[PDB]
Amino acid sequence: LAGLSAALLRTDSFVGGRWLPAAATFPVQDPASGAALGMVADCGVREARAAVRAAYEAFCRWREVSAK
Amino acid sequence: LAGLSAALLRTDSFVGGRWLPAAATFPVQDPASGAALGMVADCGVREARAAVRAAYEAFCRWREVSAKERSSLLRKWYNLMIQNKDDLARIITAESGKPLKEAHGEILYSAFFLEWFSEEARRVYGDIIHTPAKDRRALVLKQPIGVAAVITPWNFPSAMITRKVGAALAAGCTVVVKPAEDTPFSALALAELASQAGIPSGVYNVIPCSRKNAKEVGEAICTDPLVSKISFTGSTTTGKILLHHAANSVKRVSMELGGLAPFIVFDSANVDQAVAGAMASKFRNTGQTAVCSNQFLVQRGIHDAFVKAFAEAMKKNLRVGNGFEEGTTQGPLINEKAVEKVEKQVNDAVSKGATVVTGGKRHQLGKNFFEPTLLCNVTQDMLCTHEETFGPLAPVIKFDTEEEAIAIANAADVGLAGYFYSQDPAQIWRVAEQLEVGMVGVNEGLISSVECPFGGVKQSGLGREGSKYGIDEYLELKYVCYGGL
Amino acid sequence: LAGLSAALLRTDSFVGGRWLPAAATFPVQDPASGAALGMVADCGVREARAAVRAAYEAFCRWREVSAKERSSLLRKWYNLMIQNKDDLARIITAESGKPLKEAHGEILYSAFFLEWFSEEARRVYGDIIHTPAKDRRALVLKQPIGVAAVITPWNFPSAMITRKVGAALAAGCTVVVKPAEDTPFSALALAELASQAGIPSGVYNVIPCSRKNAKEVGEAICTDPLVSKISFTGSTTTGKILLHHAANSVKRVSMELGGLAPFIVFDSANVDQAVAGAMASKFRNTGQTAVCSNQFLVQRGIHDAFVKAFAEAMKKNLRVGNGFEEGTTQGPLINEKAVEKVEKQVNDAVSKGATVVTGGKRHQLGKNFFEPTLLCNVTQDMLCTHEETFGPLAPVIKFDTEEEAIAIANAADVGLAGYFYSQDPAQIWRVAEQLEVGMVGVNEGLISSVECPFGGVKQSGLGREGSKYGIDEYLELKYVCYGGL
Amino acid sequence: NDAVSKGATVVTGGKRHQLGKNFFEPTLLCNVTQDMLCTHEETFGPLAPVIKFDTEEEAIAIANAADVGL
Repeated sequence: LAGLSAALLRTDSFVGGRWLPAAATFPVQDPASGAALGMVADCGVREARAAVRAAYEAFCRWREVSAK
Repeated sequence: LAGLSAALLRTDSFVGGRWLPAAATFPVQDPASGAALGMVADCGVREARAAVRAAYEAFCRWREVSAKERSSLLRKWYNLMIQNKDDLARIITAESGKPLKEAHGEILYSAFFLEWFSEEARRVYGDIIHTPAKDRRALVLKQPIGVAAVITPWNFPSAMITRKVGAALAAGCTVVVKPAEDTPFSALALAELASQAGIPSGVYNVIPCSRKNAKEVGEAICTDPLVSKISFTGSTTTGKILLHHAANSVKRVSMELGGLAPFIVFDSANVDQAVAGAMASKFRNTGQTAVCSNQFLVQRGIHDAFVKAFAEAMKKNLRVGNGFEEGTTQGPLINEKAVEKVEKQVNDAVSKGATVVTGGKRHQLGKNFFEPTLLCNVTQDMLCTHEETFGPLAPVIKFDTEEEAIAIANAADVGLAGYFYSQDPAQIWRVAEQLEVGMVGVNEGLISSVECPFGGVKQSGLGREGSKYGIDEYLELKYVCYGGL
Repeated sequence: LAGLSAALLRTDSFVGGRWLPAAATFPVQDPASGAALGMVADCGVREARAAVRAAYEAFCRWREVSAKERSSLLRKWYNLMIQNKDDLARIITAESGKPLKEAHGEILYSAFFLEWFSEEARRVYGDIIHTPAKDRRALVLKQPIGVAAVITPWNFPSAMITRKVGAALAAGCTVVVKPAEDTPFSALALAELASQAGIPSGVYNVIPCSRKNAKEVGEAICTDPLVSKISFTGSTTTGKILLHHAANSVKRVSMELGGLAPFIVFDSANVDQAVAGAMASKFRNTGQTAVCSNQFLVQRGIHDAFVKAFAEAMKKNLRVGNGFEEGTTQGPLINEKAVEKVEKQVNDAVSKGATVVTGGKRHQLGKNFFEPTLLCNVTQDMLCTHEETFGPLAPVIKFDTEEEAIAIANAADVGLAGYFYSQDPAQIWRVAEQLEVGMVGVNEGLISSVECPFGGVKQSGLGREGSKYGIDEYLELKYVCYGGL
Repeated sequence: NDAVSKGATVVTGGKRHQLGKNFFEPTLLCNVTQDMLCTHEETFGPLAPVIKFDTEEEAIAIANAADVGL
């Protein structure tokens, strides 16, 4: 169940290199035991448009990075 | 980022002297780095009606407290602000994005309003009037209105609250503050300090809420029959909606609405001074303020010399970047919608005649940063629908005569702040008096002051804040005809 | 009836210095005898927009006239009113129906407002404020708002106009008056005198109109972008409609809305004096005024002695009849709808517990006359929907304690005038300060005075008229930061 | 209020309590009448309306009034 590297188990969205929580959250449960696994950010259109802009700006620089 | 007195950074609403969380919350992020700052309570109509009742009950007791006592508490609150100025400033930079130095400037200004009204509390004077009749004496008392709904913008997350609440409490009223969702923290930091100062429970209430609940809560507190006064600073569109809400119960209202501020430079002006003045009046808070000179009317003679010296000052002093980092002079724009409006204005102007003199695209840091822009050859007709578009943008419109400049400046049915530079004694009076604006700066680009009356004329607002007139917005006159003599 | 200076009795609207008839007209009749008084112009939206433009253009010149000059004209106008007081009084009695003696009292009061503001014109002072910065000086100027839409009721067809227009002109503003359709004449008589005085064309405009056009014209002038201020006195229902019209363009507003006035008689009161005070405060203008004490809260101890002495005073001094005839003390009710509301109130109260002490039916002269009524054993709940029912009716509600009387009086979310009689020095202050009203009479039933501030709190109004605060409703503050020093 | 303004006589505490918030003063009104309980069949609070009666048959008739019975 636990014992995991706390950094691997995450509940916030990951946008622009940062962990951003959302106004809402949704529960996640172990489909076998029904146990609560955690409260994950429930992104909305706003968080999505912002994640897109973040990706678009990263693209203009990432496309320039050498393939190697 | 952190290191703050945990008590200053708050996430719950502050009602009835207690920190109450809400059923929902909304995220707050650093406009520069995009970092998560915290999850703030998202109050709804229920929490608002409850905050109002809390304020109304506190009012029936607070109105009874001696003015010397209310004055004392207003001062302790001021001292607490000064004691925590560094942390209070960091919170402003964190949520508004403005550079630390500017945030420190706001925290002082904000603290000065509490100090100032503290002094006004003991000076509410009634009058004794003489009337013909010998069988009576006329007395005029001044009493507090009651509960006031205070709605503030994000530009000055602290000073905008403090200048209204200071007056309200000094007058003997209580308040329910609904802070901007982009910057709720500064409003709650104040709340913490208000409980440390000993402000009685229910006298100062804060109900943060996001866009969703903004509509509902706004109408809830501007409609509630226990609320007798409304103080709002923001857009004209919201202002008119609140004015309708108020209309239904004849509530006293005072508000400041975002307008266009003309900055006229006449031939007889000291160039460097005009430029220095233009620099401060346009880039303070990255051009994001209602009193930020949007259009520059410059006279033919001195035009060129000015436009050149202005641009040279922009390159030399404006350093775009993160507000917490040393040397930053321009912070980010509050959000994406904002950047889009600046772009809109710049393009609309260039494609219509304007000539970009320096930086007219997004800044190379991306996100919400925009390059300080200066376009010349701009024309009047290029400002339509951008009367509420704030950003580090400076359109220069050339003019020939004074009559022309005044005519152009008084154009809009707007009228908040206005600036002009000149060395002609006579001209200074003519313009200062003819400029249909609420505030006029003469050979100065920064006119802030807690002892002077801030506000606007025509559609820019109602009433005034600060100065010796500020407390008036919260009092009611009672004529007492003492007869039977 | 006639014999008046033909120039004083007018039927056309007065716009731009000229008498202009309208496409339509409406009849005006003597509320007592039903006689035809004249056919008055019925202005429509077109005539109103034109009257506004006329006022706006006059404003751009009038604002420039020296205060000593505007003051002089305001005084000549006053002298003209006094010179014609007898005829001006007859016109009031002719259209309002109030007794001549009362009409003479109004004409003086009305003339006194012009006299008073005449004196205020030269006393609009700006300030010089001290600020930390040594490179600047703070000046605060006061300037007129612009064009003001003035809407008046029929109760005081002259004084209600004069107290608003006096202030407006003294401040340097121009006005467009829309008088009540029941009493338009007094407003035009003033106009004639304003042209005799030499008031510049367009400074004072009158646009009479009937019920039909009332809605349209009302919204036309409270909406017009050339109008910057609205002054209204009347019903709460209309007031809220105008408040919405104003909301759309953020217009400055001041208004007085018909409320219930409590008249508390305490045990320590001088009976005769209380009665004398109750007589004047309830039957002046046959109980048809917003400041007319509707409910009488009388304390157990002195109750009976009071109710009896009151009734005995009503029989001895109230003589119903035609206002022009010697000895008349009670005139007619403005119209049928009015009589029906009084009947409504009387019946609703008797059939619910009340006990009619004297005259509770229509008067034997018929038409719009009603018998002076005095019901005792009345209870709070019997005043619902009659908060705007004016007539020679006096419901007496008994009470035990002071806390009770104050609680009952402050009941409504209303608050215009309030009266009470007592001989206890301490009690006089407690009540006078706790009575949530705009004006309080202490051991006096008549508190009119042009040098004192008239108005109300909560839903009874906004702003004040008369006194040294009256002119403030028409000025705008301008903070001038004189820097570069 | 509905009761006092309709005949009832407040014998003790009939306003909100001086602590404010949700506290109410224990109230006892006498001279109350049957018709003053309409729509308040589900109004709970420290309130006690006293209705006088003459005979037993009367009391039972009044009590069994409502189509209620807990």
